[PDB]
Amino acid sequence: YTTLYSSYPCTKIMTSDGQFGCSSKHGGNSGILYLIDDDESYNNYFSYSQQKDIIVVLDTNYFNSTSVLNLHNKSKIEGIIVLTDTKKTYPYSPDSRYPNKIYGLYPNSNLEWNPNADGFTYFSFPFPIFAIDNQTSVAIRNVSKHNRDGQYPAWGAELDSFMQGAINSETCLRRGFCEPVGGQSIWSSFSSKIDKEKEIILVMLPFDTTAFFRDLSIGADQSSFATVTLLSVIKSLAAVDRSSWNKEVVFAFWNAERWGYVGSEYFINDLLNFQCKTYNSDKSKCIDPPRADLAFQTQINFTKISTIIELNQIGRAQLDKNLGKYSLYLHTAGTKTSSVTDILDQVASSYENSTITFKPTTQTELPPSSSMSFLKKTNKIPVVVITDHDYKYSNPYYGYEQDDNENVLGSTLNDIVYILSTFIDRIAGGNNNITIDKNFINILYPCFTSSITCFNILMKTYPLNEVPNFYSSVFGTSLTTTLSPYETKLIHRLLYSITQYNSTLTNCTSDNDCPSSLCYSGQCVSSNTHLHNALSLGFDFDTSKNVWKIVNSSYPIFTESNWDYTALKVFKI
Ligand SMILES: *[C@@H]1O[C@H](CO)[C@@H](O[C@@H]2O[C@H](CO)[C@@H](O[C@@H]3O[C@H](CO)[C@@H](O)[C@H](O)[C@@H]3O)[C@H](O)[C@H]2NC(C)=O)[C@H](O)[C@H]1NC(C)=O
Ligand SMILES: *[C@@H]1O[C@H](CO)[C@@H](O[C@@H]2O[C@H](CO)[C@@H](O)[C@H](O)[C@H]2NC(C)=O)[C@H](O)[C@H]1NC(C)=O
Ligand SMILES: *[C@@H]1O[C@H](CO)[C@@H](O)[C@H](O)[C@H]1NC(C)=O
Ligand SMILES: *[C@@H]1O[C@H](CO)[C@@H](O)[C@H](O)[C@H]1NC(C)=O
Ligand SMILES: *[C@@H]1O[C@H](CO)[C@@H](O)[C@H](O)[C@H]1NC(C)=O
Ligand SMILES: [Ca+2]
Repeated sequence: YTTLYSSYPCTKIMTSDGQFGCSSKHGGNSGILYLIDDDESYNNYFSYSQQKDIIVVLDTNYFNSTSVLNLHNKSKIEGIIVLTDTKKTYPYSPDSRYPNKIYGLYPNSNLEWNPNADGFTYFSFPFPIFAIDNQTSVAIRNVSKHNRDGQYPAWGAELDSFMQGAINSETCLRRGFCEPVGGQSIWSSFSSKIDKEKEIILVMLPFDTTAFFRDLSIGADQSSFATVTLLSVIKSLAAVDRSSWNKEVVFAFWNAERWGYVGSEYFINDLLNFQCKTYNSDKSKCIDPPRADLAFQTQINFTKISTIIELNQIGRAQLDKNLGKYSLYLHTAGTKTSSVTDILDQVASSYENSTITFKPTTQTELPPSSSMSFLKKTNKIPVVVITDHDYKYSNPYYGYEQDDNENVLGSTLNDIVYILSTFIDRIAGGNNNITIDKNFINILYPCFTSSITCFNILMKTYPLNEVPNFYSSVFGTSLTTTLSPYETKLIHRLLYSITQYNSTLTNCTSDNDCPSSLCYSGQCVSSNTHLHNALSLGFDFDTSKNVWKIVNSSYPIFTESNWDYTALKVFKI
C-alpha cells in the first residue's frame, strides 16, 4: 500500500549439494515491524509476543551470522529488512575464509586469505531478506521505532521475493526454475589483428563482484577499483605511440570469476580445445558449437602468451611509515619473474612524487586469482599477481555492500594508473612518456564505485539501478541466448571504443548496419575487442529437452533461481 522501490533482495542460489540465500513464501511475507538497533532491543526480541508475524528491522551493526541466527522466537520471524542509513562500525565479510579454494591451485590449502569472514552469505534462509536505500532506511527506522510504544494502529511490511528454484541445481535445472551463474568476459588489443608471430603480454583482472545483497555489489577493492584502473591504463595507452612495441598486449576482463573462475577457465579451454564443426556464412561465427565471435581462434595462440599480469585488489595499498609510501604486493609464479618485477620496482621509483612502492609476499601459495586458471596449464611463463596484501586481505569488507568508495584509496589511483601504464609500455618494448588521462579517471572512478551514470552516450538503455553492481548474474537460457547486465555491456562498449582503430560516418542506427564493426551514434567503429562466454564447464545444453544439464559436478555448479518480481510494501496494521 506504499511500495518502496529502491529495495535490494537476498536471492536464492542453488549448488550441487544444496542452496543458499533467501526466498519469500509463495504470496510473500508480512508482519509487524520490530527494530533491533541496540543490545536492549536485541535482547527484548526473545520475550516479545505481541504478535505472531514479525518483520525484523536491523541496524546493520546487528546484521551478521551470529546475531541473526540467534533470533529464536516463539513468534516466527517472517522477514528481515536491513537498514543502510548507517554503516557497520567494524570489519565484516559474509563471504568465505578462502574464496574459491577448491577451484584454484590449492584445493587442500590451510591458509585463510579472508580470515575475518563469517560466511553468512552461504546460509539457506526460509524467509526473505531485503536491504533498502539510505532515504528509505531513514523512514523505516523511524516507523519501526515508533512501534515500540505498543499500541496497535502500528506499522508493518510485506516482502515479496518468491524464488522458483529450490533444493539443488539438478532439481531446479530439470524444472527450468534456475539458470547457470555466468556471463560474458571481454578482451581487447590495440592491434587491428594480432601478429601471430609476436609474443603476447596478457594483462587481466576479474571484474565481477559478490555481496549478500547482489544489487549492491560495488566491490570497490574486490574488483572495481582495479577495473577502473585497467580501463584508465588502456585509455592512457591509447594516446601513446605504440609503434615501438615488439610484443602484443591483450587486456582481459574476466566475468563470473567469483564463482569458480569460469570466465578464465572457459576462455583457456577454447584456446586449447575449440573446434568448430559448422561455421556461419563468412565464418565469423560458429553455429556448432555456438560461438558468437571466432576472433579468439583466429588470433590468439595460447602458447604465445609469454607474460601474465593480474590486478587483484589494489585499492587499499598499505601505508609504510618508513618510506612514506603505500605498498602493493607482488605474488609471483611461473618462471623468470624477477625480470618482470624488477621493471615494476623501477617504474615505481622513477619519479619523486610516487606514493606507491612494491613489496614481495611472504606467502608460498598464490592468493585466489584468475592466474590460477593459466597455471593449471603452464608453468613456463612469468605470472605476477598484484594485490594490496601480503597474506590476510587488506579489504575489510570482502564480498559485502560496504566495499564501496569509502573502502578504497582514491588518492592512489593516479599513481597506480601511471605506474602500470608505464610498466606495460616498457615490457611491451616501448619507451614512451606516459600522460595519464585524468579527465577519464575522474569520470570513471565515481562511475564504478558510487553511481554508474557515466558514458551513457555509448549505451542504448539507462540503468535501472544506479548503484554500480558487478555480480555476474546468469549466463542465459541457452548457449544461443546469452544475457548480460548493464555493467557488462558498458564495460564492453567503453573498452571497444577506447581501443578503436577506425571510425566512419555511416548514419548507422544499429550494430547490424556495420560490417565487422559496431554502431556508435551514426559511426561504424572498428576495434579488436570481443565478448567471450564465461560459464562452468560442468554444464551442457540439451536442445532435446531444451534444458541445462549437469554433465560434470567437479566443475563449479552454481545456478541462480528464476523469479517473477520483487517488492517491498509498508502499511499500517
Ligand atoms: C555481529 O554482530 C553483533 C551485534 O552487534 C556483535 O556483537 C556485539 O559486539 C559488540 C562489541 O563486541 C558488543 O558491544 C560491547 O558491549 C560491551 C558490554 O555491553 C561494551 O563494554 C562495549 O563497549 C561494547 O559496547 C555488543 O554487546 C555485542 N552484542 C551482542 C548482542 O552480542 C558481534 O560482535 C558481531 N560479530 C561479528 C563476527 O561481527
Ligand atoms: C603457437 O605458438 C607456438 C609457440 O611459438 C608454436 O609452437 C611452436 O612452433 C615454433 C616453431 O614454429 C617453435 O618455436 C616452438 O618450439 C613450437 N612449440 C610447440 C610446438 O609448442 C606454434 O606454431 C603455434 N601454434 C600454431 C597453431 O601455429
Ligand atoms: C546517508 O546519507 C546521509 C545524508 O546524506 C549521510 O549523512 C550518511 O552518511 C549516509 N549514510 C551512509 C551509511 O551512507
Ligand atoms: C610533486 O608534488 C609537489 C606537492 O604537490 C608539487 O608541488 C610538485 O610540483 C611535484 N613535483 C614534481 C617534481 O612533480
Ligand atoms: C570432470 O572434470 C574434471 C575437472 O576438474 C576433469 O578432470 C575430469 O576429466 C572430468 N571427468 C569427467 C566426468 O569426464
Ligand atoms: Ca556489425
